[PDB]
Parts: sequence; C-alpha cells; structure tokens
Amino acid sequence: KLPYKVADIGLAAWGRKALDIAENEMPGLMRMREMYSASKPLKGARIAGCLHMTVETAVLIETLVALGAEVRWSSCNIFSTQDHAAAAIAKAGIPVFAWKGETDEEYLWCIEQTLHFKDGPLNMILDDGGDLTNLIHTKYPQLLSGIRGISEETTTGVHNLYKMMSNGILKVPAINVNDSVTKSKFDNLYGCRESLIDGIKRATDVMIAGKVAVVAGYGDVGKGCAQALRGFGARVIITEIDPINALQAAMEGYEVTTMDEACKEGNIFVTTTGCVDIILGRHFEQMKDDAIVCNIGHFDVEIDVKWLNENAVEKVNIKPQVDRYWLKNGRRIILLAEGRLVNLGCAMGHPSFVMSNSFTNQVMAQIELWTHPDKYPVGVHFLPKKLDEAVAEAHLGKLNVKLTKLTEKQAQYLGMPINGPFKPDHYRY
Amino acid sequence: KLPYKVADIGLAAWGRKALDIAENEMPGLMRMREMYSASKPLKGARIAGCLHMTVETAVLIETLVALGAEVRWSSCNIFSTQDHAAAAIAKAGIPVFAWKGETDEEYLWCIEQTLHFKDGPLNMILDDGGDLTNLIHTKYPQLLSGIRGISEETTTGVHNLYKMMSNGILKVPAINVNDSVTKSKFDNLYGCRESLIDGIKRATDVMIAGKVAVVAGYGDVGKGCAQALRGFGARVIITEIDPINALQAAMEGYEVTTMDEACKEGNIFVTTTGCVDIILGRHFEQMKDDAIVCNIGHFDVEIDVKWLNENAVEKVNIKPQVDRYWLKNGRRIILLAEGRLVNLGCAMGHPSFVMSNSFTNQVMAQIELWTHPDKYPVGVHFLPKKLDEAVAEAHLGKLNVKLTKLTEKQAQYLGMPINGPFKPDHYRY
Amino acid sequence: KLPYKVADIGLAAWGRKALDIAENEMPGLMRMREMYSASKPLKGARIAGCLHMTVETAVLIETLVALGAEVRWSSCNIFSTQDHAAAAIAKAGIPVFAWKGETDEEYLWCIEQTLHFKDGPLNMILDDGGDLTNLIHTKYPQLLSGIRGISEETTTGVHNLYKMMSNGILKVPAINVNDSVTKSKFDNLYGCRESLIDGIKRATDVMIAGKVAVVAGYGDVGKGCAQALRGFGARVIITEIDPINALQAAMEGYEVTTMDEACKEGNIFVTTTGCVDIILGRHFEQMKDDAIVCNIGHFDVEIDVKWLNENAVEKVNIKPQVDRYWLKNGRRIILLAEGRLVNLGCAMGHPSFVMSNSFTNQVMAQIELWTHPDKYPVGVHFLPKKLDEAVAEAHLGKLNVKLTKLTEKQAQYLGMPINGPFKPDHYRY
Amino acid sequence: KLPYKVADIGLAAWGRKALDIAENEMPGLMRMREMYSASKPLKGARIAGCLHMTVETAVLIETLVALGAEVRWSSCNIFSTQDHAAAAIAKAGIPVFAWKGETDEEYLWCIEQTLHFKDGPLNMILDDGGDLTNLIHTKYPQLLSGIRGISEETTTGVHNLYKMMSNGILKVPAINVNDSVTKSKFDNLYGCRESLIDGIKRATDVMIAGKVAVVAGYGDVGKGCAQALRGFGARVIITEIDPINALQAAMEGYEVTTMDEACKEGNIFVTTTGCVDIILGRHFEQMKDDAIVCNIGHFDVEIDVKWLNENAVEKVNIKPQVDRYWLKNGRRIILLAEGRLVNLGCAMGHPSFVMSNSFTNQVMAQIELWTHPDKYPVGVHFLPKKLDEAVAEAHLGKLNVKLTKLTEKQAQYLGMPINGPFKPDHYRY
Ligand SMILES: NC(=O)c1ccc[n+]([C@@H]2O[C@H](COP(=O)([O-])OP(=O)(O)OC[C@H]3O[C@@H](n4cnc5c(N)ncnc54)[C@H](O)[C@@H]3O)[C@@H](O)[C@H]2O)c1
Ligand SMILES: NC(=O)c1ccc[n+]([C@@H]2O[C@H](COP(=O)([O-])OP(=O)(O)OC[C@H]3O[C@@H](n4cnc5c(N)ncnc54)[C@H](O)[C@@H]3O)[C@@H](O)[C@H]2O)c1
Ligand SMILES: NC(=O)c1ccc[n+]([C@@H]2O[C@H](COP(=O)([O-])OP(=O)(O)OC[C@H]3O[C@@H](n4cnc5c(N)ncnc54)[C@H](O)[C@@H]3O)[C@@H](O)[C@H]2O)c1
Ligand SMILES: NC(=O)c1ccc[n+]([C@@H]2O[C@H](COP(=O)([O-])OP(=O)(O)OC[C@H]3O[C@@H](n4cnc5c(N)ncnc54)[C@H](O)[C@@H]3O)[C@@H](O)[C@H]2O)c1
Ligand SMILES: O=c1[nH]cnc2c1ncn2[C@@H]1O[C@H](CO)[C@@H](O)[C@H]1O
Ligand SMILES: O=c1[nH]cnc2c1ncn2[C@@H]1O[C@H](CO)[C@@H](O)[C@H]1O
Ligand SMILES: O=c1[nH]cnc2c1ncn2[C@@H]1O[C@H](CO)[C@@H](O)[C@H]1O
Ligand SMILES: O=c1[nH]cnc2c1ncn2[C@@H]1O[C@H](CO)[C@@H](O)[C@H]1O
Ligand code: NA
Ligand code: NA
Ligand code: NA
Ligand code: NA
Repeated sequence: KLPYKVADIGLAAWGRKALDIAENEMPGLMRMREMYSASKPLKGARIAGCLHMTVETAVLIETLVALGAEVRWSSCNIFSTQDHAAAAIAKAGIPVFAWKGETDEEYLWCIEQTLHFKDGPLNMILDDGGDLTNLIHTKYPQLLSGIRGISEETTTGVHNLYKMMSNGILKVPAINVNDSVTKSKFDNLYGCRESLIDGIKRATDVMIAGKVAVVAGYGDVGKGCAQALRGFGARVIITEIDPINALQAAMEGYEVTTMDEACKEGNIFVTTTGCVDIILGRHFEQMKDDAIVCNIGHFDVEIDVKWLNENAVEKVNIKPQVDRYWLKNGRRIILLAEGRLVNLGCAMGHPSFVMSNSFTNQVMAQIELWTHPDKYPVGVHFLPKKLDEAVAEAHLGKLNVKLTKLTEKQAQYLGMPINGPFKPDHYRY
Repeated sequence: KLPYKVADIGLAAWGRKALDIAENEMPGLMRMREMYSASKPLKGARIAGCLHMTVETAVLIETLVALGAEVRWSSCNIFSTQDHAAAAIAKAGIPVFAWKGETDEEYLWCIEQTLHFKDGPLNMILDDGGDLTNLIHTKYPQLLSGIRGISEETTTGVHNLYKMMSNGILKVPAINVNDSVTKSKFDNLYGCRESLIDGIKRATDVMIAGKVAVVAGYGDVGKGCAQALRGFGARVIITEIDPINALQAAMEGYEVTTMDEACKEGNIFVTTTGCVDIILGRHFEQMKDDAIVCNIGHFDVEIDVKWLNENAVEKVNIKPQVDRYWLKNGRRIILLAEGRLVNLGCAMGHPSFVMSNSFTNQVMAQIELWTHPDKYPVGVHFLPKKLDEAVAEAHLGKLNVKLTKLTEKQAQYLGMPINGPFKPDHYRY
Repeated sequence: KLPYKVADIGLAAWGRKALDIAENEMPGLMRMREMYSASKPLKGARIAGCLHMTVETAVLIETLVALGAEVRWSSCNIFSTQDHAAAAIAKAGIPVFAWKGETDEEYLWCIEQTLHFKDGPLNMILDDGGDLTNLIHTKYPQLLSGIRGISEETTTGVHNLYKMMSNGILKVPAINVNDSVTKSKFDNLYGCRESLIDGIKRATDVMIAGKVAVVAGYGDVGKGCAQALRGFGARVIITEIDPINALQAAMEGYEVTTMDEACKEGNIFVTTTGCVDIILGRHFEQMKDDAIVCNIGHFDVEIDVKWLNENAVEKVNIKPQVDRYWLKNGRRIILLAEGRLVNLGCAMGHPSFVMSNSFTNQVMAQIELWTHPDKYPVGVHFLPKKLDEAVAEAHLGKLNVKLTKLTEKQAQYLGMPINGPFKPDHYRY
Repeated sequence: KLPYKVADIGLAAWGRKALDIAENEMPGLMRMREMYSASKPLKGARIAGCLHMTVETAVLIETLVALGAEVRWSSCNIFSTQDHAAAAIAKAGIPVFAWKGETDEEYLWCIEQTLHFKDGPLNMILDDGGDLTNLIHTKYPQLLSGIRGISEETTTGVHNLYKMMSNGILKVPAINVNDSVTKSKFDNLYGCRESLIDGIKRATDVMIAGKVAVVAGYGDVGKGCAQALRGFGARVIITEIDPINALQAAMEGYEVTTMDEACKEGNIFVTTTGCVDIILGRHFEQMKDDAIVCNIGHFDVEIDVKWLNENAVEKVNIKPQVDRYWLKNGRRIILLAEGRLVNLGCAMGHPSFVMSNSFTNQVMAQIELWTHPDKYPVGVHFLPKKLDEAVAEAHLGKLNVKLTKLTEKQAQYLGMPINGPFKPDHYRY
C-alpha cells in the first residue's frame, strides 16, 4: 500500500544536499546518466534492490530511474541505512523501505515491500549479500520465471551464487559484480582502507598509534584494513588459512599467527574472513583489558556475540552500537555494532568516489541482463573486461590522470587491440 | 552567578561512560593520581582552565582536583567542547562553562566565569592558545600579582608567551608545555595524524585516495597531517617558508611548492602554519570544483573566510560546521568549521592516549609552578628532561614495551646515570 | 665437445660458498630435494636451460640434477651471468655455457651448446624470455617431436607463447610458470622491489630521497619498482596505457601522466612495460641534467639506446654497464646496462628467498611435463592451484608463519575442502 | 716521507669520473666554491682531515683546497676508503693516506702523516669520530696551541668532545657539526635509510621481505635503518634505553623489546647505539640459523666479535668483510665488516646528495673557526641557525623546490625577519 517507509521524511532536504555533493564525486554514475538518459535502456525493468541504503546507493538508485527503470529498495543490513539518504529517495518519489536499527522482522518486511510494482512482480534483482536472492528462491519460487537477472555486489553473496549453481538450485542468470576488477581491487581494498578506521573512530575514539591490531583474513578486505591500521602506527598481526595470502602478508612485514595466539596480544580485533567462528569465548577470555572487537565481513557470524551476552557479568551500552562487557576475569571487552559490519554500522560505509566504481559495475550489469538476456544463461557471469576497463576509464578524468595511448607499432608489438582490452583473462592486477 | 553552564547536564551519564573508557587509555594521568591523591600538592591552588572541553580534558580536570586543586573551566575554542564531557564535569560539582557552538560573545563570557573562586581570585592559569593569559594581562592586571604560574599547551600560545616576555608584558612565570618532547613530538605529530582525517571524514565523507591534498606548513602538525593523507593514498603537496622543513618534506617524497601554484591542483587544503593569510581570494578563484578547505592551526586566521562571505554568490549550509560556497566562476568551495580547528571542530580532537602525554606534562607543570615558586622567575621555562622522560616511561607499560636498562659498564662507557637523562639538552629526537 | 664454458673456473670455491648460503634461503627448492631425491622423478629428462645464470639458478640446476635429470645451461641475457655461480656449476660437473658480458654471437653459441646430450637431443625446455623456445621452433624444428614440454618463467616469454599458440605455430606443450600466483605476485612484485634499487645503487650510488622518479608501466614489476622508490623518499610518477592499472596507481597516491610530460620532470627513469619505444629521442632531449635511465623489462627495446649513440656529442664509459652521454643541448644522460635488465645487469637479480618461489614453480612444472605429459596437450597451461598453494606453504616455515587450519564446521560453512584449494580460479589475490 | 699513500694511483681516472658525477649531486659544496674560490677565506689554513676517504669526501677536500686551504687527509675507518676517490685526490697533488683494508697499525700511521705540512704543524682539525682529536691531545700536546679549531662530524666524536670539555681535557675550540639540523636530521636519518640496505645487500644479497629485523637503538641512525627495513617488508623490532625514543618507535607501529628477547626472533641485527656490549655471546647462542649481524654506529664495540672469534667452532671467510661463523650449536652467524660500519665497510656510505649537507656544514665550520677565532673560546659550539638554514636553502634548487616567501604582513604577524631564522633555538624539526 505504502509509497515508502523511512525513519523521518524531514531529513529529505539534508539528504538532498548530501546527494548533490556525492554526485560530483561519482563520475562513473554521472557518465551513465549522460550516455543513457535519452535512450532509457532500462524502460520496462522492475528492479528490486537490497543494498545498504546510504548516500551513495541513493545516487545509484536515481541513476537506475533516469535510465528508465522502476525501482523499489530495501537495505541489506539492519544498521547500515543512512536515514537522511533514505528520506531523499522517498521524497523524490521512489519507494524505499529502510531505516537505521531495524529488527530482524522489520528487515524481512522491508525486503518484501520491494517485490510488487504497479505493473506486476519484480523482474530484476540488484542484491548485496544474497538475501533478496535467497528469499525469492526459497520463499517465493513462483516469481522466478519472471525475473530476467540478478547482479551481486559482495564476495559473500557471489560465493553463495556459485554454491547455488553447482547444487542445481539457481534459477536466474547472475552477474558477479564483486569480481569485476574495478570492484574487488577497489571497493573491497581501498574502500575498507578508509571506512574501517572511520567506523572504529566514531564508535570509540581510540588511538591506533601504539596498538597491536589483529586482522583476521588477508584477502581484499583484510589487505585494506591491515594497511589502514599500520598507517596510523598500529602493529598489525594477521591470521590466515590460505598459504598464499599468508605469504603475501609476511612479505609486507606483518606477523602472521593464529587467533589462538593473537588473542593474548591484540588491543583491537577486526574480522574480514566472511567465515563463521573466528573470535570465540576462549579468545575473549584471554584478551587485554578494553580490547576493541568488531567485524567488517558481510554477515555477523564471525564473532561469538552470543557468548558475551551469556557469559559477561556486566553489559553496559555506551551508546548506539557500542557495548562494553565486564567478564568473570574482571577485564572488559568493547564490542562494535553487535558484531555486524562496522564501517557501515558505526560510520558511513565506503566514501562515494570508490563506490562509483562499484555502482557503475552494477548499472552495466543491470543493462547487460535487462538488454542482453540471451548473453546470460542460468549461471554466474563476469562483466567483460572491456566494460571493466570502461568503468576505470570513467574515473580517470576526475583525478586528472593522463592515460598513454598505444602507437600502432606498439599495439602490433604487444599483439593487442590498440583500444584494449589490454590484459588476458587470467590477469590479476 | 552560575555554578556552571553547559548545553545539557542530562548528557552526564554518557559523559561518565566516556570518561571511564578514557581513563583506561590515559595511564600517565592515572599514575599522577595514584601518586599524589594522598599528599595533595595542589592543596590551595585555584586553577583557571581555558582548554578544549573534551572527554580528555575531563580526565585532566579530575586529576587536578584529586591532587587538591580547585578548578574552574572554559573551552579555548567555540566549537570544540564535547557536551557530554562538559556535563560529566559539571555533574561532579566542578564549575565549567563550555558548549559546542558558542558565539564570540559567549566565549568571552565563559572565560570570565573562571576568574573568581569562593576564596578570592585565581592563583593559577592553565592555558591553550593564550586567551586566558592575554585576558588577565590586558583587562584584569590587578590579578596578575595574585597568580603564581601559567602553563601553556600549544605552539601558538607558547609563541605568544615568548613575544610577551621579550616585550616586557609577561608578569607571571610561565611553563612551555608545548615544547616538552613528550608533547610537541607526539600530540602535535601523532595526534593530528589521527584527528585530521577524522574531522574531514565526519564533515564530508570524502575519499582521500586519489586526491591531491595540499598541506600548508610542515612543522609538527604539518608532518602528521601529511603522513595521514599520504597513508590513505592522497598525493600530498607541501608549502613551507622554512628551508629546513622544506628540505625535510622533499626528502620524504613530497612535492614542495607555493600556494600560488598548488591552489590550481589540490582537492583538499589543510593549513598548519600558525600564520595569517595562507589561503586567499586568488587561491579560491582557481581551485577545482568542490575543493575542501580547512585549518588545523590554533586560531582561524589562516583561511580568508571573510573573502568567501563577501564574494560568494551563495553560501549553502550543509550541516553544523560544513558550508558549500557557490562562486562567481560557477565552482563550489566546501569550507569546514568556518576556518577553525577542524579536528576538534568537526570530530573529537586527539584520542585520549596521546592527550595523556600532554596532560601529564600539564599536571607536572602545575605542580612545579605551585609547589616550587622559587625555581621559576618571571619568564618562560621548560620542564626538566628528567620529568619529560618520566611522562614517556609512564605510557610504556600500557603498550607492553620493555625498555632496556643500561648495565653499569655501559652507563660508565656512555657517561650517563643509569636512570637518565639519556640525552643532551640540545637533543632533537 | 666442451664440458662447459665459463669466465674463470677459479671462482668455483667462492661460488660454492655463495650456493651454500643461498640453499639455506631457498626452502622450496630444498623441500623438492627431500621429497624427490630418492624417487628421481626426472630420470630420463634432458633439460636445456636458458635462464640468468646466477647463484639462485645454480640451486635450481642442482635441484633438477638431484631429481635425476640431465641438464645443460645457458644464460638468457648477455649481462646477467654471475661468473662465480657459473664456475660452481661447471666445477660440479654440469655443462654450463655462461659469462657476464657476452657478445650477441657468443650468446646464440652458448644456447646451442645446450641442445645435445650424451644420449641424444634435449627433450625438456626451461626457458626465461622465449629465446630457447623460439630458437628451436624456427632454427631447429626437426627437434620439436622429441621435446615433451616447455616451462616459461617471465611475462614476456609467456606472452609470446600465447601468440605462438593462437597463430598455430607452437608445437610443444608449455606451462606458464610466470602466472603462477606464487610467481607473478611474488617474484615480479617483491623481487623487483628489492633488486631495482640494488641495481641503480651499485651503478651510480645516487640518492633516491628528494628525486622525481618516473616508472613506466604499473603492472607487477612497476608496482614493486614504484613502491621501492617511494620508500626511499622519491616522488614517483607513473605512466600507463591500461586504465585499470592507472587507477590503481592514482589510488595509491602516485601522479599518473604521459612520458611526453614526465620526461621534463624525472631525475630517474625506469621502464617496466615489456613494450617497444617507451623512452625516445624527444624525451631524452627534455630531461634534467644527469637523468638516470634504465630498463627492467625482459628485453632491451624500451629505451632508444641507438638514438643516444647516434646523437650524443660525447659518450664516456664510467665503468662496466655505466654510460654517461653529453647531448647537443649541453646536458648529460646516465644510461644503465645499455638498456638491458638493470637489476640483473648491474646487480645480482632478485634475492634468493623470492627466487625459491619462482624456481619451485619451475621444478613442479618440469615434473608435471616430464611425468604427466598426457595432462598437457599442445598449448599453454597453468600449474593447478593446489600446487601453487604448495609452493607458498613450503616457504611459511622459514618465516615462522603459523597458518590457521579450518575446522570441519568452518570448511562446510565456506563449502570448501578443508585442505584447499581455498580460492576459486578467478581469484586475483 | 711519502707525498701520499693509496692502493693504486691508476684508479685515478675512474675516480675523476666518479667525482664529476658527484659534484653534480652536491650543489651546497659547489655554491661554496663559486662563492669563495676568489676571496680564499682559508688562505693560510692547514687542515688535517680524518674522515672516510670516499668520492663524497674527495669533493669536500677539493672545496677546502679551492678556498685556499692546504689539506692532508686520512680515513677514519679501516674499510671505508674508496680507492679510486683516494687516487683522484692524490693525482691532483693532495697528500692522502688511505686505502680499503688497512690494519690497525697502518690506520695510526696514516693519521700521523697528516700532522706536518711543509710550513710547519697543522693549525686545523676536521674530524669524524674524534681519533685525530684524541691523538693530538694524548700524544702530541705541544701542537695543541698551534691549532685554531676542530670541526667534528659524527655523534660519537661530538659526544667525546663534550666529555673532554667537561673533564678539562679539550684545549682547542670545537664546532659540533653533527648537531647542525641539516646534518643530524638528514645524513643520520636519510643517509642510513639508503646506505644500510646497500651494505647488507652488497655483502649478502639476502632478501629483506619477510624477515624479522632487530634494530638496537632508535636515535637518528636507528630511525633511518628501521624505516629502510620496514619499507622492504621486514618486520622490525627496536630496542631502546631512552623512554622517549622507545615511545616514538612504539607510536610508529614497531614492537619495542630487549635484545634478551629479540635475539631469539631476528634474522637481521643492526646496532645503532654508539654504545658497548649490545650483542653478546648469550644473544649469539640463541639466534636463528644464518642470522646476519652488523653495526652502523661509529666504532666497532657494539658486537662482541671477540666472543665469536674465541667461541665459534670454525670461521669461514666468504669474501672481504663477510664471515660465516659455525657455532657449537650447529647454527651459523654471518658477521659483516668484522663489526665495523656496515654502510661504509660493505658499500659506498651515504650517497653524495646528503653528504653535501654535512660537508657544507663542515666547510662553514672551518671558515667560522679559521676566519673568526675571536668568536669561539675553548669549548664546543654549534653553527648559528642562520647558516644552518643556508645549507638547506642551497640544496632546494637542485630538487626543484619552491620555498614560500613571507609577506611583510605575515612576518610582522609572526614577528620574524622575512629571511630567517624561522625557528626558536629550541626547535626540534
Ligand atoms: N563494506 C564492507 O564492509 C565490505 C566490503 C567488501 C566485502 N565485504 C565482505 O568482507 C568479507 C571478505 O571479503 P574479501 O573480498 O576480502 O574476501 P576474500 O575471499 O578475499 O577473503 C578474505 C580471506 O579470509 C580468509 N579466511 C577465511 N577463513 C578464515 C579463517 N577461519 N581464519 C582466517 N582467515 C580466514 C581467506 O583465506 C581469505 O583470503 C566478505 O564477507 C565480503 O562480503 C565487506
Ligand atoms: N590539535 C590541534 O589542532 C593542534 C595541535 C598542535 C598545535 N596546533 C596548532 O597548529 C599550528 C602549527 O603547529 P606546529 O606545532 O606544527 O608549529 P611549527 O612551528 O612546528 O610548524 C608551523 C610551520 O609553518 C610554517 N609556515 C609558517 N608560515 C607559513 C606560510 N605562510 N606558508 C607556509 N608555511 C608556513 C613554518 O615554517 C613552520 O615550519 C599552531 O597554531 C599550533 O598551535 C594544533
Ligand atoms: N627480474 C626482472 O628484471 C623482471 C622480473 C619479472 C618480469 N620482468 C619483465 O618485466 C616486464 C613487465 O612484467 P610485469 O609482470 O610487470 O608485466 P605486466 O603485464 O604486469 O605489465 C606492466 C604494464 O606495462 C603497461 N604498459 C604497456 N605498454 C605501455 C606503454 N607504452 N606505456 C606505459 N605503460 C605501458 C601495461 O599496461 C602493464 O600494466 C616484462 O618484460 C617481464 O618479462 C623482469
Ligand atoms: N654513516 C654512518 O654509519 C653513521 C651516521 C651517523 C652517525 N653514526 C653513528 O651511529 C651511532 C648512533 O648515532 P645517532 O646519531 O643515531 O645517535 P643517537 O644518540 O641519536 O642514537 C643512539 C640511540 O641509542 C640508544 N641506546 C644507547 N645505548 C643503548 C643500548 N644499550 N641498547 C639500546 N639502545 C641504546 C640511545 O638511547 C639513543 O637513543 C653513533 O655512533 C654515530 O656516530 C653512523
Ligand atoms: O557507503 C556504502 N554504500 C553502499 N554500499 C556500501 C557502502 N560501503 C560499502 N558498501 C558495500 O557493502 C558491501 C558489503 O555488504 C561491500 O561489498 C561494498 O560494496
Ligand atoms: O581531544 C582533545 N582534547 C583537548 N585538547 C586537545 C584535543 N586534541 C587536541 N587538543 C589540543 O588542542 C591544542 C590546540 O589548540 C593542541 O596544542 C592540543 O594539545
Ligand atoms: O637472481 C636471479 N636469478 C635468476 N633469475 C632471476 C633473478 N632475478 C630475477 N630473475 C628472473 O628474471 C626474469 C626476467 O628475465 C624474471 O621473471 C625473474 O624470475
Ligand atoms: O659516503 C660517505 N662518505 C663520507 N663520510 C660518510 C659517508 N657516509 C656516511 N659518512 C659519515 O660517516 C660518519 C660516521 O663515522 C657519519 O657522521 C657520516 O656523516
Ligand atoms: Na560514504
Ligand atoms: Na577524543
Ligand atoms: Na641474488
Ligand atoms: Na656514495
């Protein structure tokens, strides 16, 4: 029935001011507007969005609409919504169901309000984390035959997509947006490099300099976190299950040990694994007084937050999403955002510039699926490298980067199109 | 007349939460309390405090008090007070006069409230920037001979103490706390390394990576700001007048040029000079669209905000302390905190750990002035190197540092006492 | 006829001392010895090697032999051979045809002496740069039917392999060793990070701090070079044809412009493109006095060295592989190793630890091709990821890295073998 | 008696090549020549020089000479002389006594040759480490009153000048050149940042990346060595006695602990303390296999080489200045340069650019002492800040730095002369 549902529509004006500033920071999305506003390649699309409802996401949403699509939106995390952002989208006349600090039930509710449009069920999915994807496959399968495609933002979501596919249970063609190079090596890496510390700082205002910081996982996210921490004068310790990642981290000058060891040394703990059971009771019990513990992976499964609730003598809320626990042993643990995504949970997520790479990849994927479905049979697909290169290209102007153009002789020497793609498929950048 | 004036005494319970956390990050101040809470060296002291009313200052104030002093407090900047810290201090029955967003009229009023104690006038000054010092020399000279001592926090205020002495204005002994090693080369350096980005990020959420950031000045504050922005992937340009500082910046891989040049290139501008007329009209008319401009030196004379107010077509307020000016060239300038301290004005200032160095120096200074008048004629003095080292030593344990101890044979060889000082008076660290 | 041909067999003892020290640095190669010395998986193999004849290569050579193979060796660069290393191999009784400062004819000669063994023609190729591969395909095709496989070390060599294959002209199955992750993200990246500056320093002893350094190309090699230069206080400028690489470099805080621009600013120039025509006459003529110019890509085609020889007023040899040119314009250019590989040309190549990753990959490839030819039809192949992970694993012990082992529950959550591989094929690390 | 003594006068033509190059990296020294070659301020000076006989010193010597001085030279370390630099200086008709690999007997002989000029005894000392100073005070006191001045290069020698004064031993005015800002905080810092790794690499070709490097001391030399090893991916542990330096290292993300602890962890050991008994038997018996041990502080008392010589089962010489000791535990220690200066002993010392700062200070000191005796009583003096800044200014242009110029209004505001000094005497930079 409702046109939207947000925390306070009164925050619309401020949101709009924030949207204005962010647009000017997001040239990938803006170029998409220049190119495709007239031709409206998305007319007919009915896109249900499940993705952190922030200022950046607002710019993506309004890009989808300018491209002719109908869009309904919900956040993919109970803490991540930026209320002023949601307000602006709602006031603009776009159905959005999102607010900071939802309950687990308000969460599923919001998502369901994205499923039905004036003209019928949804026919495109833009998902971050697999939640909207899974909800349709298991709760509303009858809607699967009317969906042309899914595009998936984050590494956990795509992981799930692969597992669905190899189990025969995926029924809609899916583009893996996470593993666009202009996503995974930008958003995951440099985004977290700037938003992790933001989140810790806003929550706790602790000094990084002189701390021991333990980062679990050294993939794209863990790389960015580690480097951000080291940059501020923290001594950074890494844990890893993958020998290749571990050698990388050792070659960069980090000590790489087990959580079972590092729990006794760290003052700050950051989980980036995307895997269950990373920081447990046995670890909490050995930590230094006032350890800070927070997770940055997509789901809050990495930290045993239940163990704290059940086993602490004392639990004091310092403020929204900041909890201080007193244990049997007389020491305290500070826990951030109840173990959910700390950058989005306790701050404002990645900054808008890098998000423009992510969101540009999303737009192209939506066009690709909507306009070229034949290209995309049931399964999980990458964007072509030429498009990947295009998104990066689109962001060079704003940083005043001058790109070298190959001469004809050069292109022939390298046996390469003068216009790219400039790399083979297996290139790792 | 008021027993205190704050924004909201209701914020006192949160404030106390914040204080409990802070104390645990501030072993220096705590060592001071466990050492002198019994003997009460500041028995009889009446300290008037003009210094940013933050959580960190709260802990400082309570240290003073537990050491027997009576204290009355105001903030030394109009935007830097933390309301919950102020409230927690007022709730504890300590007269404080401070809130975020005072007018210039209210600012002077607050400093005035600190002059008079039930038992007569102030006999001690603790100052950051020298406004309290100037006010009593300029406007209340009859109180001068009743004041035993001044301790001064910051580069600007300490510079002013030097000018006053050499002009025969200064009528009270002063201690130069800024130029303690454990202050200048820690709080100035590492403090700003963490709190500059925090201010920019909270205000604007801009991405540092890929930007050109121009840092005016490369003293202690400049070094820290530059390193911070470098660390996140900004390309940093420095301006300097001092050939030594200039050569230092160059040897660290920073381009050094003039504002005249650099204003055409920067996306972000931080002044750190302590000097007037750093960024002017001619710089502004040449800046890239949406250039972010802010100041981190003690007073707001570095950026010609006057020029923006008189010349802009339109000033749009974004949120407290964030303004977007539209210029006659069609470009926009984002100014933070009306050109006042960005870290304190837009974030939370330095974290508590580093403030513990500065504040421990502050406490020792008060003790030295009040307990040992005879040692300090009218002039500007440094704390002894012995105490300077003590401050450092007192933060070691919290970080799990194991300092080495000279053997007798080594001490003999180096010709120093086993227990310090370990460095000649001219040592630069 | 000859058993070997080296600069001076008298350098054998010193070489052996150097080999002893390096073994202890190369656990990948040593584990290969433990595992396979008894079973001799390479008995019957007749491996012709064309790869820089350094201490590290010596350890690989003796690993091949311990694994049962017959080996004959030549260097793949006229300047790269380490004479004491070649001496040790020769004195050990292994046919080696290698010495520092060969002529272009002595070079082809050496390579040809690797082709024939006591029992017949060669049947395995271990190549770095495609030279031995190409020589057989075009000069001695009659030997192609008796070769089981090729393994290729460097990015230029594999590029060529791909071009051969898609032109129908490759006739032997080839493993791409370069693009093992434990090669490309280690050897290319961290190797050059340490050997580029080594090479510049030994040649010229210049101060990096305060210089402008221009690095052409920002792939694996360019990444390592850039970071090494920046680490010493050089201001680093990057050129690139690939938008993705360019954005990476901009996001790390480097200025990215064209050579046409950078030629006027740089004091040091490093080419890492693997492409022709990077630094030309038009560039040389605009460079600062005493610019240093050197190449680190596989072939000496990147710098127009002919243009210098033809157009300089004056050419003075400072010492082996160090040339100083005086131009028409009165300024000087310093050119390193006549434009050939500077790390190997003017120093000692990558250090032995990282080379162990490279060489371990080589050994596995040789075993793979020799022992499992059916697995490898004509074409270009990667090592399986499980083997890639094995090489990294083999190096963890020596750095005292402790790797986390997945629990059963965890492995099931991630839907992954408890033992790896832990990453999908498209992962970029 | 000899007009000079060098290893080979035949190396003079290469040496001159090296000199031509060096001069171009040393604008400070050149400025000095273009300024004073006419007026000849050192007319009548007879400077005896004891300072590492390197290319850089050659340029220094020639500057002195062109300024009218007569000069006789010896090296201040047995392994640091560069034979071609020595030869080029001897060929130019300047008495020098210096070669790489002197015995202790030859070392003292060489210093002796510098005392007597055709016109009678030396009237000026230019010293690095204080051996020339000690020798004339201890053994030739009758020459004392004939000497006008001493200028002293290094921390150790300058420390000794302080001890001699405070013991009433020092009978000549001395200038403390080390503690020039443009010296200590450049040559000590950035010099070692480049020349430490060069020494290790030339000697051993070990990989820094992934190693644990232990750095004893964290003064200016320690800071530079630590940064260098960090930059290449070593994990660096610091030891310190000074709580200030210790806290600094901690705030930069380095673990700080004791040698007693750290000797069990390090792969590489650099002493920087200037102090005796840093690495002892108990450290050696606990080190990892093939630990590399070296010293970069001025004399060789930091590592107990005596212990290794008496206790090792077997010492294998590898090449000049590289020894591998076999221990009774079966492990090996690699000692560099018999525990003497590793950068100068195993490589080429600092590059010429930074030496130009130190040497320009050296020249100004000689000018000040010789031209203005009246200004300098017996004691230890600093150069004025004005000259300190001049040195810096003189290196700016070569780096294309544009220093800003205070307007009159700013200078008035800051209360300083437009042309400096820009900093109070206590400023630490
Ligand atoms: N804005 C954000 O907060 C943000 C950004 C992007 C991605 N993510 C999420 O972050 C997580 C990681 O993303 P990524 O791109 O770095 O993925 P990734 O695949 O690169 O994985 C990180 C690493 O975790 C390691 N790991 C797994 N289990 C481990 C264990 N038990 N102990 C230690 N290490 C372990 C793996 O070896 C892997 O290298 C995912 O959940 C992803 O969706 C969050
Ligand atoms: N938390 C904070 O915000 C904080 C912390 C410490 C001090 N400060 C303030 O920051 C300012 C700088 O402090 P500092 O301790 O680094 O002082 P400093 O003297 O070490 O550094 C200031 C530098 O600015 C340079 N400079 C002066 N005028 C200039 C001009 N016109 N253009 C370019 N460079 C110029 C000077 O050469 C000097 O090197 C002072 O006002 C100080 O009180 C703020
Ligand atoms: N020991 C060594 O010296 C050593 C080590 C490994 C590789 N190599 C050689 O180094 C070269 C590069 O290796 P890599 O692994 O970094 O390869 P890479 O494919 O990562 O390429 C480097 C980059 O060069 C860029 N490029 C190409 N033409 C250009 C041009 N005209 N201007 C600017 N940029 C241009 C490409 O965009 C690419 O990103 C190859 O020749 C390789 O064989 C040498
Ligand atoms: N080119 C070169 O090789 C070069 C350059 C400059 C100076 N030096 C020499 O290097 C040495 C260090 O020089 P600096 O200028 O850094 O002096 P510094 O006083 O700044 O640093 C020495 C540091 O060592 C610490 N220390 C002393 N004894 C120690 C111990 N037992 N354990 C741990 N730490 C200890 C001291 O606290 C001090 O901080 C001196 O001998 C100096 O002459 C060599
Ligand atoms: O500010 C933001 N707005 C929207 N999405 C964001 C922001 N910051 C990070 N992510 C996204 O969150 C995913 C994990 O769920 C990441 O993959 C990232 O793309
Ligand atoms: O969090 C804080 N609380 C209180 N004072 C602070 C904080 N951060 C920085 N300063 C102080 O502000 C002065 C400049 O006016 C600096 O000298 C610094 O010590
Ligand atoms: O010290 C070395 N010994 C042998 N090969 C080396 C060394 N350093 C680098 N390379 C190799 O040279 C290739 C380019 O021809 C690189 O790919 C690298 O693996
Ligand atoms: O290349 C060089 N030539 C000459 N002296 C040098 C060089 N590098 C460092 N030092 C000098 O050696 C002293 C320690 O004995 C240092 O003070 C430094 O200035
Ligand atoms: Na954001
Ligand atoms: Na704070
Ligand atoms: Na090597
Ligand atoms: Na040198």
